[PDB]
Amino acid sequence: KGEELFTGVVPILVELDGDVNGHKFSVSGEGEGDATYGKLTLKFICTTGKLPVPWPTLVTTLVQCFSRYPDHMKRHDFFKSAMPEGYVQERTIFFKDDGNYKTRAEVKFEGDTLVNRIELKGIDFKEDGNILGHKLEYNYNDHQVYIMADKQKNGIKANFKIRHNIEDGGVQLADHYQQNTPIGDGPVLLPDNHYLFTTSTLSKDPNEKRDHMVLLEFVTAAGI
Repeated sequence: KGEELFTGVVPILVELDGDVNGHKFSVSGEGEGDATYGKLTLKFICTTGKLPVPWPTLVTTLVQCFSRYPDHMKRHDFFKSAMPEGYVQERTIFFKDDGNYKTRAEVKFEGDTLVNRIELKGIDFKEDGNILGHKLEYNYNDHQVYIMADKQKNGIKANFKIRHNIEDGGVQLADHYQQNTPIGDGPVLLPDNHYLFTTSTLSKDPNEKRDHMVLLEFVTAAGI
């Protein structure tokens, strides 16, 4: 079982390769997750200079396998059971009245490290819109993720809207669509529908001079 891979604290690596309106960038993240409580702690750095988009627009993109599934559901855990070969995660994120991100990631074990490796392409952005103009507040409004099995692709899908507060007033919608499929060929748990509930806290490291995001996340799964 891939589920056994998550009994203790697990090192996490994130690597993101981005391109938004031709503005190219890289982000690296490091930390650890504990699926027993469903806690993640990570620090992310824009390794290429100034991040050309707001940090909060990347949070969703930057490991639902760390969600705390209570043991009446350890049979509905697609994400952990795909491990260690892992799973592909694909999204299109539509920023209302602005551009969209398309993301492809592979989440898998490498040695003892859970690695989330992402390619992101963003197109059609307004150069002085909320995103490329950096007009979004540095905070987070989490949303549940209603996960639905998809027996046609041996995978899962979900659609949800994320709310980004705009510094000058009002809210910038980020409309998420998501599909995941296993990377291996072994059988995988297709879960019955359920929720993932998330609480994100974004902060800064006072000693960190580079552009960065400290992120602390708590995540649990629930049925009905």
